[PDB]
Amino acid sequence: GSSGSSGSQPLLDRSIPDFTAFTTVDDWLSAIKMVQYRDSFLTAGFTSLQLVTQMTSEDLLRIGITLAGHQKKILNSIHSMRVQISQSPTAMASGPSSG
Repeated sequence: GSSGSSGSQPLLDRSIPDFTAFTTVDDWLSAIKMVQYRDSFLTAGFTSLQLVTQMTSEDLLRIGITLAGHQKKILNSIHSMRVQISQSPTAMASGPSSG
């Protein structure tokens, strides 16, 4: 038939959510519509976002999350999380002996 016409390309997200408005996995996931994986992280051992901030796409496939379309959202959040919360700056630096 003659339906399904779009006169515009897929733009990006200009509006950014509040990364500094979380506290727990159940809450965080619920803020990204990914609450469905609230048990995947819980049982996996990741009860605090502080532990998820140091995770990766691999960890998602380890707990069960194997949806490329879903991981795109999680990682997109985790990356911004570690940056905002959890102060984990560079470690391996400076001279071999200083103090």
